[PDB]
Amino acid sequence: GRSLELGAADIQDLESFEAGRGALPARAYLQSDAPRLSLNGEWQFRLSPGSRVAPDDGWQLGEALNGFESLPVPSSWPMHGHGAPAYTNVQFPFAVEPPHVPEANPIGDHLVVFEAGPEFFPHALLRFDGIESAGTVWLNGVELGTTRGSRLAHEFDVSGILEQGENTLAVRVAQFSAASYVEDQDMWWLPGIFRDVTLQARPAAGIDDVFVHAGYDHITGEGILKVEASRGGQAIDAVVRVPELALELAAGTEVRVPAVEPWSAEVPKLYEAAVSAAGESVALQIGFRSIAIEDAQFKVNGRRILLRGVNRHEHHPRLGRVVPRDVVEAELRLMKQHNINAIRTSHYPPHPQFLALADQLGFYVVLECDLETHGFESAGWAQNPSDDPQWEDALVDRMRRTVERDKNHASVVMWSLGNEAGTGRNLAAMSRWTKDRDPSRPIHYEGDWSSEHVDVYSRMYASQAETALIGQGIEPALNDAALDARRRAMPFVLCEYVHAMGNGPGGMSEYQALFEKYPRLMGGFVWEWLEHGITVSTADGVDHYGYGGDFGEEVHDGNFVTDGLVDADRRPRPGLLDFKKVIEPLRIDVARDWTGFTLRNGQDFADTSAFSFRYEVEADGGALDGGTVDVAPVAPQSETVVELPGSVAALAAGLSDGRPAVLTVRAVLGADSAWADAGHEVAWGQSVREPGAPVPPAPVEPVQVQDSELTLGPVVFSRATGMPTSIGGVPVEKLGLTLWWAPTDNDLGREWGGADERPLATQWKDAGLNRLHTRLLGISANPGQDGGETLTVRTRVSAADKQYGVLVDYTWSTDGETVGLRTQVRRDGTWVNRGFEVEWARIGLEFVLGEETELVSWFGQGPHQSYPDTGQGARAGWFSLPLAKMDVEYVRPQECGARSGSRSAALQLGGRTLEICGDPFALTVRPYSQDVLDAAAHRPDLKADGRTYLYVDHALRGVGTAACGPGVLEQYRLKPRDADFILTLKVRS
Amino acid sequence: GRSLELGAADIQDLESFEAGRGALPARAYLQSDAPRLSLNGEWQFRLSPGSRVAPDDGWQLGEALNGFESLPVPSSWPMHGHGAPAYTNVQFPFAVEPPHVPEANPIGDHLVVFEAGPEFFPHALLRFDGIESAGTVWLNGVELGTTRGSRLAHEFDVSGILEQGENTLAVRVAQFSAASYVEDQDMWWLPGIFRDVTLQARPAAGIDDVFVHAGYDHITGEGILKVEASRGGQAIDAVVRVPELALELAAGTEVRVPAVEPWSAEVPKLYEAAVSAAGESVALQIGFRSIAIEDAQFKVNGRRILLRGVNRHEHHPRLGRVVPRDVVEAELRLMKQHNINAIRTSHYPPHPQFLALADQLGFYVVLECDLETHGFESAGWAQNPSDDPQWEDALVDRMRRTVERDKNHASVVMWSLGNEAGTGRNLAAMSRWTKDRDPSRPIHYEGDWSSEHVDVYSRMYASQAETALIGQGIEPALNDAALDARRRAMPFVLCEYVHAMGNGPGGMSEYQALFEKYPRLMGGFVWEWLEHGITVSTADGVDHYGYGGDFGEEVHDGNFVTDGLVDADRRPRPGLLDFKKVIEPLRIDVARDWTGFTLRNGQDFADTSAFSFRYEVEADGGALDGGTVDVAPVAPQSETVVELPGSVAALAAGLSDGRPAVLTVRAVLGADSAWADAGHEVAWGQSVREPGAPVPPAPVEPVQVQDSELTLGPVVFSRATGMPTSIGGVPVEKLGLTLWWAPTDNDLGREWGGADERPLATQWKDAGLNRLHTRLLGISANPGQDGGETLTVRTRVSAADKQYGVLVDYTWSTDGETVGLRTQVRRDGTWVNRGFEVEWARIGLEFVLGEETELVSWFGQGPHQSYPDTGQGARAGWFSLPLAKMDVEYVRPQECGARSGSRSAALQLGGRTLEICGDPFALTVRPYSQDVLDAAAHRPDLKADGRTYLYVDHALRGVGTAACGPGVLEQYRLKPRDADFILTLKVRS
Ligand code: NA
Ligand code: NA
Repeated sequence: GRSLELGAADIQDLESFEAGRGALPARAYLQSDAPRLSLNGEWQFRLSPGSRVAPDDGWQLGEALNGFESLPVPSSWPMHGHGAPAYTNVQFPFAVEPPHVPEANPIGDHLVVFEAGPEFFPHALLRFDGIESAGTVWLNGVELGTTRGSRLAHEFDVSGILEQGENTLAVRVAQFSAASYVEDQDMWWLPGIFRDVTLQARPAAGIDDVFVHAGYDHITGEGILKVEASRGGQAIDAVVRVPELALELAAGTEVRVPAVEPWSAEVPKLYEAAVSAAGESVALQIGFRSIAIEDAQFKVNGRRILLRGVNRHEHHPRLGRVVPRDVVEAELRLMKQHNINAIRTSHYPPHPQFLALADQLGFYVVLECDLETHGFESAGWAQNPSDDPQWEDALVDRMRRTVERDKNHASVVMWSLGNEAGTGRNLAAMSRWTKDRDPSRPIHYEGDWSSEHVDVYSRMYASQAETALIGQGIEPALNDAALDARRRAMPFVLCEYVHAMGNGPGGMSEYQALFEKYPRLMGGFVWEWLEHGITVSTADGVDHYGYGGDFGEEVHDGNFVTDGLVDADRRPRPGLLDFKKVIEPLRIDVARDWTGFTLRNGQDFADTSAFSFRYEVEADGGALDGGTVDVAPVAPQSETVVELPGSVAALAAGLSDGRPAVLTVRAVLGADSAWADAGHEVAWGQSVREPGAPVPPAPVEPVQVQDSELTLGPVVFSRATGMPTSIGGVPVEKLGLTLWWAPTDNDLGREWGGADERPLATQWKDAGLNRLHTRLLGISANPGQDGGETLTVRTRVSAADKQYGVLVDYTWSTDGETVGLRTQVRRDGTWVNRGFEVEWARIGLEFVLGEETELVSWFGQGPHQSYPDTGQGARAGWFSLPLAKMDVEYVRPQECGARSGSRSAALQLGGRTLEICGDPFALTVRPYSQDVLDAAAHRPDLKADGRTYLYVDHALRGVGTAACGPGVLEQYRLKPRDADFILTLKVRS
Repeated sequence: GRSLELGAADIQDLESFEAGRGALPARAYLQSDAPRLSLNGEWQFRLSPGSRVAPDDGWQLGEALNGFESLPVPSSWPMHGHGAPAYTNVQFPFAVEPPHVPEANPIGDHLVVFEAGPEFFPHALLRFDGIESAGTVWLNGVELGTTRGSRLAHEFDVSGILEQGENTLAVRVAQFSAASYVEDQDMWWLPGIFRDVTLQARPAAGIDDVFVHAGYDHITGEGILKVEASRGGQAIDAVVRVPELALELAAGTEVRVPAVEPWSAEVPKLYEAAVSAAGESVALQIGFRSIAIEDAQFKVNGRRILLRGVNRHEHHPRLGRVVPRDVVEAELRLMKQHNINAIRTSHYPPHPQFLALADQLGFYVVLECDLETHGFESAGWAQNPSDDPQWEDALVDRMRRTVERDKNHASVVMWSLGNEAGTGRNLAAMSRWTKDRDPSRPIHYEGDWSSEHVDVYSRMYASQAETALIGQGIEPALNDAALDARRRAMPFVLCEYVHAMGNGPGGMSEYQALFEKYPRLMGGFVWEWLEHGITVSTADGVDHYGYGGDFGEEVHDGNFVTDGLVDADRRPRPGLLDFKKVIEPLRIDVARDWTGFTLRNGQDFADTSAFSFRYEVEADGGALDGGTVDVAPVAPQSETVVELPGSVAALAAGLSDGRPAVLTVRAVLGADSAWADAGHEVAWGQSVREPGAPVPPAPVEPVQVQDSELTLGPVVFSRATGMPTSIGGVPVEKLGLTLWWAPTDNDLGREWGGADERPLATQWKDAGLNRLHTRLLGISANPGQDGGETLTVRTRVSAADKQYGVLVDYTWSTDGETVGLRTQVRRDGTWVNRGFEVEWARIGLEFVLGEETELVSWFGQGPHQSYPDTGQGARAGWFSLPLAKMDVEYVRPQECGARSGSRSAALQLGGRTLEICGDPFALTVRPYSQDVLDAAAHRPDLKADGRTYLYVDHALRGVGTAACGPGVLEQYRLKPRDADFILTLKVRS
């Protein structure tokens, strides 16, 4: 019979396995003197919900448009109220039946009218730098062709179609296409024409493509230069000029430059160059560097490098995949300001303007092809496009466009085939194509662990233990002896590690110590630089970030997209502050006697001449001595002992016992760089003279007994509970043991291995740790000193339905001024629940005070938070912050803000100050309870309740990285145990 | 030092392991002519949150009461706004550290002033029939003693304390005590004085206790009678008179009554009797019956009985544990009206007034002691009071009070030691005590499967398969050969089975067929008679039932307390309607040729003389023939073939082919009984002449094609989707395949055994079955007949992220009057998800119509819902219900309301009727979507949205009983498969 369905042709094109049609050959993105017109601006836009109903109403001509409205281009259209962003991690948001598309498939019709002056004749092209995911392009109603590879560029010849004067450009964009099955990156799905649209004249006798080859001979110091130039695919006559090197050579000929200063991320030397034909001139920045693998090490200019990396997606919280150039420049400077020297373009080529900035600012870049088929994994990889010969041409096209665009950039030191795309014949074909086209850059691909088609062995989230075995070259053999031998000779990179989601990441120091120890380890790229929060505004006026499921998604992955070192506005998370310190390129170990410091230069190429070395001694009152010490430049990978001025050690010699003082030595930029100002701190080291343990008060005040209350100096207790009700007039609503905290993103992750794979959060809920109850066993007053008394309150803490508990005894003493509180914790019964041992989050006290706190001051580590396996960036000192600044604005609220290693704290509660001292404790202060924090899914759910929740922890567990990869390392776990700890409390007006 | 804690003495008493102090010896509850004053009424009540702050302000004297307000007694105080009800199933709501109590422990001080006239002197007592959980009792300020065993009675001698005229009775009640650790029944925690408080005079020369022994010799027909009577524990001179039997005998002497009519649940013959001393007369109802175990069968009066049982808790949705007498009488009549002959008093003795009613109405009662320590099980039973010698006296006291109170009742045929209290020495001591005190009733206790200390082997929720092996006596041996031999010689009872929570229970017929087949099987007691809903009223005016967690509980078990055959107001759930039919005591199998019926009398004692046998033939128009047929009485366990009048078979002979007609034969009560009126239906059977398969319309209308719509007779289709948009003017908003339903309580239960223990609900969510998407493959018009056409719409249904799907083809045809719809379903790919095969809930269609439905009519099974493993009570006929009456008011909304076995349906949508016909289908109609139904936690969450959701299922899965015990039996499971089915649709005005 007769077919009656609508849209069949549009759908058949969307279901194509081929690369797009009609485009010019892939080439470099080049700075040319050829005339150009950017078509970016306000376009006209109409959205249809699917191909079947998308109108065929001749809209391409731009006459009498029915249902179009203004939209900026470039754009990701769901950022501008057209549908909604949708987030999945692995799962596809559509039925998995390639190459077919869902019926619900946003179709966005875009139209711009522009003027073409005489300079665009007779030859010109239209360039599109990215369209997600399938574009069909018409110019004055004439089909140019189609685009596939959402993050890749396409150019269309418009000679003889483009007209003098007015022209109408129309682009139909489908969100979903067969291409969406190979674009399954863990990020928002965001259709749109989201990168530049450019008219470019193509003058006769021009230059279409250029391939710079600029090697460095590290023995002789020569540059090895050849600049290819072609037109229409053929090598052409052109002149290359490099004025700084006193060179003029023909394009196409290799020459030896007697002396070049080589390019590295540390020293990003670039020589300005031009390659000219009669009709066109191309401007280039040439960095001379050669990359080799030698002795299972990845070497640049003859040296093994350490990659201090991050994975950079392109995201903006208001504009989606469109990242303004000011934001790109600012975030790169921010990375350099945090000691980052390497970037993986996870998992697609970046905006083409990225590459010049990386060459300039200095980063080793793993430039990754736009390919990911991760959602095929849950079906055993059945139908995976990576191994389906019908997709070979589409996947080789993606690799070809990736490589041709960026091949001239010194910053690019590896090509990556894609990410989490399984193994298969089309990956092998992409690698073959790349090795043949550009043998000058090693190939990377983590998805095939046998490493058959790559030149480095790459893994994601391998544990510190497996990374140590790999660094020693003693990881288990592959089955194939030939592949085993090849992989053993490769250097090893963590392309994603220390997942930075929420409170964390824990365990960074342990990987970094291995990276320093084993030359085969190249380093690692943190996952990930940024959180992909999307700003959501509420009717009152407050912004917060939204995450997966905040936009009506049927299927999504919640806050797994907010897993970065910075928020979407590039504000640092504590993890970035810690990472900067972990990867610092100099090591400064300050002598205990303050006579000097050991300085290790951990850079690969630069000496220490860029740095000014500063010292300062700080005490209670402020700075006591400081200055700058002159250091003869130290070679990369060498170290020296720098003497400090004698006045410094004399100051340390003369300090009274138990007066606290901190000597800090810092390496700062001696002069402005391209990425920071003079004075910018790169590295530091300290030596601390610790305050003496507080003297517990003499127990000279006796206990005053009333019918319902007991008084001991400035403490009033409920006689019914044994718990304080005020301390020097500050109301105490509650005091009790804590063992739990509001789970972090990591604690919500599965604990892989062994019989128990409940996330720690679930282990804790099952155990009742979040719902502890206290039974009073007794209250005794005992003899102290000179008629004074101590008061001991004996309690047992447990939870409904559990037989295990802890005995907690509080002993209060006071001389009328300060209050001594000794806490003793003893395990009672076996802490096992559901067949598994229970772990604690902490051993601590929670004081709920009945007044708000405005300010929190402390001597300890800071200014930012620190847990046992984090806080590397938190240094010793005296800190003071408004209460709200103690918090951490994670998108999903969770345990955060603890300051470990506190020696003393002071809370300002209006006119009164509550001072806490003792052996080291962790300090946290909040205006809402742990139950409020745990329940909150977004920051607007946190409401101050007029109280202060003060946490003083004798022990804390680490935070690890269990949301993705290793949980808390063995040394930072917290098994139930007996504990004893003393505090002093003093309320001052 | 000096102790300073408060409340230590009250707490030490609450933590006592002893039974209460000061009470008179346990005895029978007896109807005496001794004067009595009920103190029930408005008392004065003050609540303190714990012992430490409960005032010692001399309130016992009732003078100048500070902070008391009026409260009815008996009461469960949290039903009257004093704190809140709290529900846990197994878990204790307090830390498990017996005998200690939590600090938060509601203390309720109760006070009543009353007058004692001269008739209460010189001797009297105060009787308390239940206090939860610990009472301390003062009279005029003088301590009487304490109560333990919340559901047991205590009496205190008040001689010389009670005063002529005004007296003040004070009772301090603690919710929690050491006793709460042995009162862990799955029900609400509800402190209070929740049973009668009675002053009773004790005249000199009276009767304190009586023990009736009334056996029956089934061979001779003699009664064996001995009535013991004692005072102060000593046997006394008393006269027993039984006027109906022409007897006067001395108390204490056993006599042989030559002829007695024996008591059974079927024939509850009771002889009025009195036992008299000079000072007191006690009124008794004597049922003669003897109980024995013989040949591994439980026999009463020489016959094996079948128990058709339920577990009865005491609950009222507004008064808590106080069940008004009118409610008790009405619910027992309701049980008898549903063929129930047996009751287990789960898990404590009932109100003492229960027992006379069970004797009278006729039920075999398992009278269970107030003991349950289930929350010790999760710690391996460590510290279980059942095996701790410190608790022996408290537990033997509980068994002694249980047995002494009820020992005179013929209805009591087993004593049960308690429930889910593990194994141990104190259970053995309770059993020893009981066997010695009353060897006339077998002992029951399920918790020790070795059955060492009991006389019947009892299990809860054993599968139909294990029950079959037990019925054949071939279950696996115990390790001990001596215990094995004893247990093999016991008859077997399911003390809980076919858990009745939500939609269900499924699988009842299969247990009942075993009960009939194997004499060793005693029958079973459904869990449970009632839902324990608590009425919650909202500010507008609407009531709904609340469940666990609706009352602010920190820990609770949600809707596991709403798991009954009736709701808390005793309104039947569909499961009761089904159970009545499953346990019907007569079997009526109607001959296919309508000449007669086979009648089996499945009663144990009664013949069929109580019943009138009625027949009726019903067709389309109504009744065609009917009457009453005389049946000579059939003996218990015999059967006969009853001929129907010849006019009936002649009517069947003459019916036109495929005209539907139903012959129903019913056994109804011929006369009013104590529990129902004449005409009450006890049993039925049918024979159906099935309507002929509908003639599909001739496909004579062609397809009309427009740009955006196709028309085929009265059907309009979207041309873009292929789906109908109206049928004869009724708007169709949506039509598509269904495979899922909103999970029942059972589907939320774990699927025990094998590698997969996800509840089915979780299996379905994981599989994406609740979020199906449909892709259109094509639409063709094909040649029908005489220029008409059929329209085939080909689609594929699957879910985001899944590779499996089903191909669904719709073929529409019409002659302009009726519409033929053929649906073809074919599996595409392997339906496995997370390593396990996916199961479907159904194979069906959902029509979302854009108008409301007022009425639903059908020919099929009803009136109530039916699924493949339920609906036994739904008979063949013609039904018609207002839309809201199609629904089932489960407390947690869930899949329900499907009418399986429908042959035709008619929906009234204002002025139009939509008629559906075909091969048998299940029919459901709702005013809200499945997503709304699934999300709803309570009935007020269901909101009509102005649409009709119509479900027509070609297949359904069973509902089973997986919330507790067996899931869906193999024969009712639904594995993905190909299907084909035809419907006809007709819209009439
Ligand atoms: Na992520
Ligand atoms: Na229950």
